[PDB]
Amino acid sequence: MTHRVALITGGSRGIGAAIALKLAQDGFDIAITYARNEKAAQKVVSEVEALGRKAVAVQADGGSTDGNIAAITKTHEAFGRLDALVCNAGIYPYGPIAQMTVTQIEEVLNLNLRAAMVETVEALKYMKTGGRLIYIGSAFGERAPFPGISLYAATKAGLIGFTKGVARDLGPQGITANVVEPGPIATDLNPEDGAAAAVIRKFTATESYGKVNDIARTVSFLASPDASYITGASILVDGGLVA
Amino acid sequence: HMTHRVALITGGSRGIGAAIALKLAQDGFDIAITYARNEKAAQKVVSEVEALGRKAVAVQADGGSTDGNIAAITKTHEAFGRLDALVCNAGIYPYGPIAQMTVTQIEEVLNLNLRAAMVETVEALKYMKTGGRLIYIGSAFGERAPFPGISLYAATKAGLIGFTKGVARDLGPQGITANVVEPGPIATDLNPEDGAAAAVIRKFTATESYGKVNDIARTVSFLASPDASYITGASILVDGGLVA
Amino acid sequence: MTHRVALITGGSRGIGAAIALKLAQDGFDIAITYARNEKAAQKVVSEVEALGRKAVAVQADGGSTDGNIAAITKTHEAFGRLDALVCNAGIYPYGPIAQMTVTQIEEVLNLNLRAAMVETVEALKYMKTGGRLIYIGSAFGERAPFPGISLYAATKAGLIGFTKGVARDLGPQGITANVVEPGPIATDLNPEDGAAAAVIRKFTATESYGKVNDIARTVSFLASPDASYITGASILVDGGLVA
Amino acid sequence: MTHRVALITGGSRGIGAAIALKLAQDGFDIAITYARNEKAAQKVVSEVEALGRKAVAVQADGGSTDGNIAAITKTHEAFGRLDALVCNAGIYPYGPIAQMTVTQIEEVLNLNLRAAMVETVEALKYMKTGGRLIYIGSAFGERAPFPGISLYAATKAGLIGFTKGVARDLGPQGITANVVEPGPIATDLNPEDGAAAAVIRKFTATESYGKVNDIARTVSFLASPDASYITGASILVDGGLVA
Repeated sequence: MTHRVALITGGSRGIGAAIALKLAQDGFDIAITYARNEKAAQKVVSEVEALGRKAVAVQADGGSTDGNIAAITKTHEAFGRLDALVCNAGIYPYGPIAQMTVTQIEEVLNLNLRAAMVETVEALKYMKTGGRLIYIGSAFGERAPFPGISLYAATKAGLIGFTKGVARDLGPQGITANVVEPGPIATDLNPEDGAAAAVIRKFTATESYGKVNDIARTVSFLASPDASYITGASILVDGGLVA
Repeated sequence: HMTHRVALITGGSRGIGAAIALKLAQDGFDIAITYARNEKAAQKVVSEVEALGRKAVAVQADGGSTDGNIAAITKTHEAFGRLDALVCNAGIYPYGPIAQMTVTQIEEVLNLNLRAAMVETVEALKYMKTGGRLIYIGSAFGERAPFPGISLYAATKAGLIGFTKGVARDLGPQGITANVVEPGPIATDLNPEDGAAAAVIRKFTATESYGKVNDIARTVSFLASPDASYITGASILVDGGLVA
Repeated sequence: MTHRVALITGGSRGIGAAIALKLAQDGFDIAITYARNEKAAQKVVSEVEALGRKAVAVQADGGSTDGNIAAITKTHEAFGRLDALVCNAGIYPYGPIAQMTVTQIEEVLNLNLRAAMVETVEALKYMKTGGRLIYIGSAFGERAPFPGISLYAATKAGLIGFTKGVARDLGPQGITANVVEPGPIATDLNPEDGAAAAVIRKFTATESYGKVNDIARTVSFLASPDASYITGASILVDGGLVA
Repeated sequence: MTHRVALITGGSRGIGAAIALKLAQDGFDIAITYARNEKAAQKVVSEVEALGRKAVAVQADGGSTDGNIAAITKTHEAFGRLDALVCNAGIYPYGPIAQMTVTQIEEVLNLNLRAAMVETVEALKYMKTGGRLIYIGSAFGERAPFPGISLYAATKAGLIGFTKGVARDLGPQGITANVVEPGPIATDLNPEDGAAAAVIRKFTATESYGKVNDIARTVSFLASPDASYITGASILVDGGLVA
């Protein structure tokens, strides 16, 4: 228990993986959650270990409350402490509101909002003064500039409200709660080239997609002990999309 | 049959919902209201709408189940043959520090305060046409959480802001508007304006007062008007200055 | 002094004129300010008088503090009371920030923010419980979706902040302060035709410009004695532009 | 011209001074503006020089457009380049809106909003891709929780709008514009003492004043070359006041 411990949900690839590595460099031991691809998770585990930190991968369905609880539980069993929770796992449904099914609605709520709520409750059994709760929201929580993202925008705006309320509750306990709001970020699964990306890019002021490091450095900034006076905050990292 | 616009108000058997139902009826809407259990309160609202010259019906439905959300729309369309406004008013207010919340409270608030609006909206769009109105009852606490104990409620109510923005964007060219009304503390039977707890909440308002159900009903009426066609994606705080 | 009195700045044409007529129908006696164009002001005065209300036109440069003070002073001399102030006068500079001159900066601050502030202070020498302060902001105070409007967006966001602070101050005195935020509204001066308008329109969800009645109705809704619980609020009337 | 150059207005004391030292440590040569108090300014200069950087203090009235222009001009004359502008100078009027004079209104507008606008225009004559514009706003630009701060809230909300519009204009040029929003910060100029301070603390979720380093760290985070995808953003550093 000599190092701070960070749990990153969906930490096996993309933004999550980059956060895990950045926090490991900052001196956190690392737990990540993954739904299915054990090999991608073990790769992240190895890269964290190559930096001299301990890492563990926990299999968990972020869409289930049992999986939300088990992620915290297994992290605490592995390390004996919990210092930062980064709720990064999420999905992006896309389509006109009139075509959305009950299943899509339940899925996006369960993964993008309920998970964060349930994981936060469970984390607070273990977290102490100096703790950090960081939610990965979206710029689309503040602006929905094109059709097809009503469900996503709802869940991501929900995280802003949750963050404000939690920050208010935990202020005197010395735990902070903040939301990072990515714009379009290039990853394997979300490429920056092509006509669909061009449409999204046009709503950014920089006319570009960002990169995973743009988010990881902002999580690192918030997770620092020196960020003790930042709570309730939202940080847009979006190339000016919401401007 | 079908000569008047029809409004469905969820949770319309008492408090804000009931007042919205009466105000819309006076504006010329036939009324459907949902209720979970108190049939007598629902029938009282039905009678008061009828006394104003409109048709009214009360539909029993659990807003916390998706089947109830679908049925509310289905039964309203069966009774009246059209749907012109949906007012998603039903909701619950859990209270307590976040570390004391249970899984069940979390599911219940999400199910009623957010999922219901989403599923009801999808179903309403099977029937709604140009000139339609989607009006969600959010809260001032969706924008400001000035004291501890309201994390879950704030989350769901902020969620409705984001949903409203996205839906407004989707439906703009179809001539259906989507807007959110954000009440501060409103006095009702269940939420009285007197007592030490209310004195604390009241101090966060600029007017140092609770509002009344008419404050919210009027605002719904303003948004539901056909003349409100250029208002969409909007939030209207009716909160005595709480969020200032 | 039998009727409530509303002062509307810039009330001789466009949005201002439509507000003046709508409030006259609601039962307010009317004062309007005009910078130039006495004949347009006198037409508004006649239309208000045709409805049975008293009306006066006051010449005043909204960009000078002496004009800001005189507008209130002359209104109170003509009617003996003041019940609503609608700060509608303003300008819309357009262009890249690096090309803006000191003169354009001063002019927009003077007319779009300083005027509202000075007029509000003067109005509060006469206003009592039941009073109404209504500022005409802009949707661009909340979203600046294209280049060229940095100055305008600054002043119109400034009104939002002013509104919040004033609402807070005046709460216990029974005066409300609220901002109406128009999107693009078709008027004589802002036609609706042309490639520029086509670009703006595409940012709205309705893909249309609004009309003056959309704003007048909203002012009327706020100015009512039944709007006593609405204070600090912003109302977007923008066809979904800010969505 | 081997190092990046940062100009910090009001950089002789409090938040400004802390920002100047932090950016010096990040590797910026430093220009600071001061109105009066040359000895405080010369102290900051000496501390920057002790770190191995070049520093200069420029006397300038931030409330005069000539002073706004001269700050940039003298900075460019000393160093031959400009890489970051931090608009930190400002004032905090306090009192009920009805008691505010025309002189107070002009003053707050001139120092808190016009200065930033004019300095930004002049800076863009020299700044290039990789440039940083960072405005020091306030949490009170988003929330005015008590009476007496209308004017200040207006100017600070104005900066948010200005930041959004500027970010939108400069996005494709590779210059970012962002606003930091301090809550109550204990400073040499704004001590954590008295009944007014006691009232302000109670609105924060942490029930505390912050410290200058809380702001300086955040400016440093935004001024980095790795912050390129952050633009149009506001970062609350306010102990949860706006929650």
